[PDB]
Amino acid sequence: DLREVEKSISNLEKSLTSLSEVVLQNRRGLDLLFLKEGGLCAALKEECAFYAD
Amino acid sequence: DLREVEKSISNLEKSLTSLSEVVLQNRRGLDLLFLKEGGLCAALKEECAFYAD
Amino acid sequence: DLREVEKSISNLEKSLTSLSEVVLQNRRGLDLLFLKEGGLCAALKEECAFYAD
Ligand SMILES: [Cl-]
Repeated sequence: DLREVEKSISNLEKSLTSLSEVVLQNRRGLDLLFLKEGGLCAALKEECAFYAD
Repeated sequence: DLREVEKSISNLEKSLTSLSEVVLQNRRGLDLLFLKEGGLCAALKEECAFYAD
Repeated sequence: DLREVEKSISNLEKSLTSLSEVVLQNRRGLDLLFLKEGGLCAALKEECAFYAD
């Protein structure tokens, strides 16, 4: 029962790891589409958001 | 031990918050790339997906 | 108390589901922006990342 809660958290951690690989690959695609404009953040006029695990 | 499970859930919540900042900044980049076409959802011919915390 | 930890994990699972809908719609937008170049992965020269729930 406490083991079942721990297994759900491990599954959920593997899911977030998978999803973050999709997100960061999307970010690299946007960095390439915005190469001539100074990059994604410079074009939005925003501070860049980075992912911390 | 129950405290260790609670700490893992708090770490995991801080991670998802960080990742969602990257995702929403990517969405704003796509909204700008698709400005002339009526926006990302109008160009996909989809209902827009929004993030609910 | 164990029920409160389980409720937090269910809320967190609903959040990740919501966020993944935003991420995959962003991926479909990038697939369309990169249609002429062979697709997002072919343009990055990367193996494609996919999301596994
Ligand atoms: Cl994304």
